Amino acid sequence: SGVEGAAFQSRLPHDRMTSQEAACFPDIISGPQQTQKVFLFIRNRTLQLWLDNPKIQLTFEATLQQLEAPYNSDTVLVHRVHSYLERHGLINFGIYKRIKPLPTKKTGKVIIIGSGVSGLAAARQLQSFGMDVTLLEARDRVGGRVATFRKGNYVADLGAMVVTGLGGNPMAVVSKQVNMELAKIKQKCPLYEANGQAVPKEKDEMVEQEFNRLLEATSYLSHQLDFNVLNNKPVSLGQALEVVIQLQEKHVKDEQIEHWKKIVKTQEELKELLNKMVNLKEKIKELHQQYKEADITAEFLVKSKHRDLTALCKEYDELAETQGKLEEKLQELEANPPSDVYLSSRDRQILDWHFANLEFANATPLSTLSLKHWDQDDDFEFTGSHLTVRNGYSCVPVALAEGLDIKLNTAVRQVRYTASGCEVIAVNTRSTSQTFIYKCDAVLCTLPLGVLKQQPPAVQFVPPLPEWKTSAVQRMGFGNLNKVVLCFDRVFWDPSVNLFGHVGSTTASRGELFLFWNLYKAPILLALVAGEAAGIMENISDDVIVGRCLAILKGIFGSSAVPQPKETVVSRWRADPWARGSYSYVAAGSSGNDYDLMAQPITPPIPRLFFAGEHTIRNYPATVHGALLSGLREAGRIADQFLGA
Ligand SMILES: [C]C1=C([C])[C]=C2C(=[C]1)N([C][C]([O])[C]([O])[C]([O])[C]OP([O])(=O)OP([O])(=O)O[C][C]1O[C](N3[C]=NC4=C3N=[C]N=C4[N])[C]([O])[C]1[O])C1=NC(=O)[N]C(=O)C1=N2[C]([C][C]=O)C1=C(O[C]C2=C(F)N=[C][C]=[C]2)C(F)=[C]C(F)=[C]1
Repeated sequence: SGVEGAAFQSRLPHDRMTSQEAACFPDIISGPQQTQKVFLFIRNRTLQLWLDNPKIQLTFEATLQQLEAPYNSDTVLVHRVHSYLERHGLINFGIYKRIKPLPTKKTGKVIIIGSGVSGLAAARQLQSFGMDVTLLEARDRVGGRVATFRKGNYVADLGAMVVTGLGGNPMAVVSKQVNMELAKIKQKCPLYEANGQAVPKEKDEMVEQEFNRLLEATSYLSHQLDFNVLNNKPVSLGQALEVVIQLQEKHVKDEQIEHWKKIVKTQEELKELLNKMVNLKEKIKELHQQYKEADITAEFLVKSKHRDLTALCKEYDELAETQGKLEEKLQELEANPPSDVYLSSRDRQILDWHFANLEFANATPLSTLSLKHWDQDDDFEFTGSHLTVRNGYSCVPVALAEGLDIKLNTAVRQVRYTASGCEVIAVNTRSTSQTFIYKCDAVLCTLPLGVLKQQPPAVQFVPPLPEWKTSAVQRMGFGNLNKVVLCFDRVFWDPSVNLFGHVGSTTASRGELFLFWNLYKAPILLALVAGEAAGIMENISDDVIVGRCLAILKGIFGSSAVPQPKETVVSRWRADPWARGSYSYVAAGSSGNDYDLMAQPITPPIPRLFFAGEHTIRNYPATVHGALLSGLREAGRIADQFLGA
């Protein structure tokens, strides 16, 4: 439905109030049910008005004007709802034409550290709320972990690049505002072994289904059997995976043993039976000779000896009858061995490709993920197909930058906060002699977790952060993932597939150049470096890593089909001092609760230091939309503090 759709698109239950809304509207929850239903219609319809046309600001007046009777009659309640939705960034977020021009007098000075998606989102909110906002950004560009390369006709994203489903996704609004060219991804993904041979369909499917089985089993171990702590250590996903593979191998070796035991027993029965038939032939040779050695006692001796001979012959025919039903049991046993091994060497390499794919998705070796909690955010996935940004994801943060006071090449080195306000100190990256001191009422830190983890610290906090916050920083995972961009003058791959796989030869190197994407109009290929390989590969020069790409591609399509690339680019997210990795993951011994701790502001009294970024939002970590939502959350929190809730 339409207004139900608006609630769903806002990640809200269309038919009940959230706890957050109960807090802000306690008179509604305690009042009659009828008024609660009126509240919900006001909320849903306001969201619908905004979502149907997010390119312009939705004002209170226009909300009142577009409500049908009787709802356009309860003006006070309508205003209460509009104000709440706006303050929480559920309407009038992103980039839109203002109806009310910006207030000329500001209220409060906010420094935003970082011009990534979270910092930009907060800046636009706070600027809309009438505050003085300045962004300090260490790079020479906006977007942070959204990073688009452009050269000639080539466009390619080195950081984020996928919009997951639009249903419920706030990026669906931003897409409409910015004109992102999104394109659905085709799901077919052929695999090629390290020799360039295609993985046959049956092997592709067999190994994939086993991957699904093993993984569901780790989840059963974790959430049914509570196998989460061992020898005082938290179990990792990698650890659980090794255990379930060990049990399959044990099972194969057992059925093999059971089968050899059946073989041996049948051989032993045949050995004995043949020995027994031997002795019955010997007995018949003896009677057949005493049958030729032969009166009334003789006429009766032949009758009796024929009776004896043909009875031993009937004994012998019944034993050769058992002899046949046994050596046919033997024949069919020798023809149906169970599997010699659980995974053939090739099967194992392909399976390591699926593990690598998972290390891509989580940006970290499987041996680091918390078994119990690595996918705690699964329940919040958006609906609809995933898409890629054909015109480059930088289109989003560049649009978010319009009108913001952004000082680029301004690297924060120290953050001071007291009960009287804050000071941020920064240097010019083109001249680290030049120093700047920014006083403000509040600091919003969107520094990546990797930068916060840096020892010795890149940015120093004064006073130092509390233990409950720093140990949360320490506990959380911060992964890595890299891309190689290959620009050619001709397309030699299958244009109708967006993905294809290179199966690495070893477990340790399973993440090396394992997945290739063709996602664009122009002849571009991205090859991913995941897992253990990601950090190690940063130490390889560009030309050499491209060469290894080219060798893989020449193996698959033929050496003469692969020309020299016209342009190449290589990400090194771990070595990037403004990233120090790609995005958080739930490390073994952490949990969603650490993401909640990260969002918590510090108070030295009133809060001064605030936190946003993908690492602060429990239900949507490690994503652009989660960063965005986190910026919206902190903008609401800061405005509630400094302008009143
Ligand atoms: C890195 C990365 C990559 C490579 C990729 C990706 C990613 C990443 N992701 C994530 C995102 O990006 C995040 O979440 C965001 O970004 C967040 O944000 P924030 O928070 O805001 O942060 P930043 O940006 O960084 O910002 C901050 C700032 O700050 C600054 N600084 C520093 N230092 C300093 C400063 N300033 C001053 N001072 C000082 N000292 C910096 O510089 C900055 O600026 C993502 N996401 C999403 O959503 N999407 C996507 O797409 C992504 N990605 C990925 C990963 C995983 O796997 C993903 C995916 O995949 C896709 C693909 C690719 F990528 N490639 C190829 C193919 C495909 C998917 F699918 C999904 C997802 F979810 C993810």
